[PDB]
Amino acid sequence: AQPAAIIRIKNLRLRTFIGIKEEEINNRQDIVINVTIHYPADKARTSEDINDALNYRTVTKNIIQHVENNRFSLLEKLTQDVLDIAREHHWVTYAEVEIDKLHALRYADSVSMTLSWQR
Amino acid sequence: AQPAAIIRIKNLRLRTFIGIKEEEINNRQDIVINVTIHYPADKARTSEDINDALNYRTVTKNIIQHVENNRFSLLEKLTQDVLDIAREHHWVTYAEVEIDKLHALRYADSVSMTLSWQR
Amino acid sequence: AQPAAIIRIKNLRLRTFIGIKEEEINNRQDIVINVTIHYPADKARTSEDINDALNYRTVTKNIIQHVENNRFSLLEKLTQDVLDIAREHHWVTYAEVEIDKLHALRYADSVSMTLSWQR
Amino acid sequence: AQPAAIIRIKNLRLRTFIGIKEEEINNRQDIVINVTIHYPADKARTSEDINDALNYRTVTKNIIQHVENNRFSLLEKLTQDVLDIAREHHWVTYAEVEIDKLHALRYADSVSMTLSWQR
Amino acid sequence: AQPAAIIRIKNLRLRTFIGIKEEEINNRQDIVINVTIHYPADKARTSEDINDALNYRTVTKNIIQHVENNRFSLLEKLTQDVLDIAREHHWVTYAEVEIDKLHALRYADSVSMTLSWQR
Amino acid sequence: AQPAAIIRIKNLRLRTFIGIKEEEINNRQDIVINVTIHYPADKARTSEDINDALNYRTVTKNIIQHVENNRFSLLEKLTQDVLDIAREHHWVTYAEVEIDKLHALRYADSVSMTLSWQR
Amino acid sequence: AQPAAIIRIKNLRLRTFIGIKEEEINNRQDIVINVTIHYPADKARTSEDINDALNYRTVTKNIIQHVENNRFSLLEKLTQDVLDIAREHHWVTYAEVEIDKLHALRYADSVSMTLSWQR
Amino acid sequence: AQPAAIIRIKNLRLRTFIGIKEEEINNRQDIVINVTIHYPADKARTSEDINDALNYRTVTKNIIQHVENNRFSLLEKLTQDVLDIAREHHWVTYAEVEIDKLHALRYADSVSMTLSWQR
Repeated sequence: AQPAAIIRIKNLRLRTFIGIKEEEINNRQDIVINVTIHYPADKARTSEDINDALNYRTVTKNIIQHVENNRFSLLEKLTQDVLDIAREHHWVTYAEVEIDKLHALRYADSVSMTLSWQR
Repeated sequence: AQPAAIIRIKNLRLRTFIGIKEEEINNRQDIVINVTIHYPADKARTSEDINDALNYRTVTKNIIQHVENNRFSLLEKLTQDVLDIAREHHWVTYAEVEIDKLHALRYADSVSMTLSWQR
Repeated sequence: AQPAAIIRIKNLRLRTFIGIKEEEINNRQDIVINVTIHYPADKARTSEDINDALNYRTVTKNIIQHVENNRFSLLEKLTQDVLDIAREHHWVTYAEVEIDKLHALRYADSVSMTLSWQR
Repeated sequence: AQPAAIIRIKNLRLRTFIGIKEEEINNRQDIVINVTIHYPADKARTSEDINDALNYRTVTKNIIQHVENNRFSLLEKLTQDVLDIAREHHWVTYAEVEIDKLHALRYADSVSMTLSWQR
Repeated sequence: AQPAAIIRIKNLRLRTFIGIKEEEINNRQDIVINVTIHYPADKARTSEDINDALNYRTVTKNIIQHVENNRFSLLEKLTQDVLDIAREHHWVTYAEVEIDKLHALRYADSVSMTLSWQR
Repeated sequence: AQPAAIIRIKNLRLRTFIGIKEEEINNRQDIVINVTIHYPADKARTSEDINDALNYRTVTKNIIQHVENNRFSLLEKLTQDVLDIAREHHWVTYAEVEIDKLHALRYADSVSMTLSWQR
Repeated sequence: AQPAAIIRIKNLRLRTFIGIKEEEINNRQDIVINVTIHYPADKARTSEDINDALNYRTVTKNIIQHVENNRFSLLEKLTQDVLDIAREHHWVTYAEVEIDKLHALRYADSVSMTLSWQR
Repeated sequence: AQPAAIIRIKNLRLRTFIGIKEEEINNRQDIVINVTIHYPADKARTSEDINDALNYRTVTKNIIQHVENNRFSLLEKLTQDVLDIAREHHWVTYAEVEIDKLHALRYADSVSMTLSWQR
């Protein structure tokens, strides 16, 4: 086998302040967050036996909480904060986070920033 | 040449019980399964030539039957169960299974669990 | 640089006979073809400075003509044939062909078969 | 960590002249561009401190300006032109560009050309 | 003003037996139900004060119950059974029900039946 | 009761020759057919039960056969031919037919022609 | 001419509290609002002439402010409040408001409430 | 019968300047035009004998030429202009024009203006 269980939180849609421009700081913007988390496949089947358990519900709760109650200057800062929150649990082997800033550029669907973490 | 034929079963849509919370155990939930199976490309051209053939139809029938006729505690148990069903045939070189649990997280399209197997 | 120009022929939608069952042989089924072709990046810019260039229009023409005017017993035979048609040209470094047999399994969007070739 | 911040400019939809055939040169055709850019993750969190930063807004600006105000003979020339525009900034580690020529083939959604650069 | 509150139950996705042919009676098929119910606008602003109220939840519960736990020979019968269930509440002025039998015709996304009731 | 049962044949996708221009006559084009047919609601609960049943399956079979096995000079002619075929059954009260000529105009999704019949 | 200009505000996506159940009151839900406003077509052109013009921007502003900054007991109250906000201006001849409470019924895409006003 | 042929030009996607604000006048915006035209059904079948015929290709050609080569202050003006170009031909019984101004309001897919003409 390939001992890596992958958890995907697809299209978490939130709104928050990103940017320094008058408008950007005055109105919330639409962003789409996608999180990919890797962790040992054996501990996965163990999810119910032990309570250290990685809870995607908690990861999401935290991300939502942190994003909605803050103002951000750069996409980079935001993407990092969420990455840190995703790889917080000690089972996390690898974690990746992509954030789409919807309609940030005119004539394009979005621009996204993706950051990852190893070990 | 890269001697691996890949079969994908795209968006098998089913309903079953997943969870322990009253609601979860009382109501079936929507899940979407995706199966990726790899096997020797040479034997692929021999699929009406050899009876010990890999039948994606059977694989599907089994999965459906197993999933619709049970109650599961965690996505992990369910995903593994299916992975085992996918990689049951002796030609299976590699097998992957991703299961989306639709609208499990509020404000998110879904959360999915992917597991795989080698050799 | 990474000297490999990738050409993608997206969702070539065709109808043809696939199967041995009475219905399958009596009615054309929908299939979606997706072809990925690689070839040297340098020759790409010089595709118009000679007279034997890779023509995605011809490849497509041949695939259509070959797929619509025939009957196929198995997905694998059909996929291989197309892959052959794809890598026919002497510039092709690599070629991949995925063919979706739409609504082949009930409750599933489709099932596809992928095959590739190197060197 | 995996020191690479990825920036994606998704579906930049533009119209321009591609081809030599009368119709091609008399009427603009629809294209969809997708740009993927990689650069050092550490500098990413330093996008305000270090003022000569990588600006996706500028990259897009140049691409649009360059594409909407020119005529192209081959998809390859155009794709390359954009690729160069993308990897123009000195932080660019890797860059990939895919360009879809919408409805270039009949019976197919589109045909795309993808080109990338390293180091 | 125009004293009619319109409640719409959008895409209620269910599976059941529809048909007489061996296959149709052996495998449940996918159907999508849409329900439109009109009722006095003035009474609408009172469903929190009174308990003789129109509960879209009860309507749904009954439809699901009735459709999943039964077998149907004709779309018309099924559509009528549902129409009666929807207009059962004494507040209902108008009621319309459409039922799509997904992929019932080959080469057509679906075929639907719509029936309505007045007074 | 508003005694009018409505049958909708949704998105019947076919290919056939439309036009007089060389290309139009040399290559089949994609068209999307939508048929709406009205007939008595009372007789509707009767097809298994009562006689000369309106078989949406026979109507479609006839449309497909006639469309695919011919060449048409104008959309209008084609839409009429289908309309006639659709209102051929003696129970038909009303019949409507919209035909999309996919990507007929550049820059637009499609152009359609709608024709209907009464009594 | 048919002297009625129609302004549509399509898919205004907002989140607010709707319901009385513990979960509905503790967590905001996703609703999609659609507004249809009619007014004399002649006055519409005199818009770059007069000052008391109908401003869809202001209407939206008010709808957003009112919806996000409050809690609602029933869909009916929310829809009415919005309807009133929509027909506030003296040019409005007819006003219609549909509100989708996304995934309010399990197994259904949404449930909506539409209300309208005349004169 | 119901002697009214309906021609729909679906989603004509164009870019042009709309508004008075610095940004709006400096950058073209995305608009989607939808045109609906009615004309006598009898004349429709004779749209191949005569040549003073209603040509949807000309209508579209005219629409585009006028839209792309001008600047508009108000949606109302733009929509009227298009409505006029569509009902220009003497066969036109009724004409309708809906214009979506994509992402005009923040938090909404768009805002559209519809205008129609009779006789």
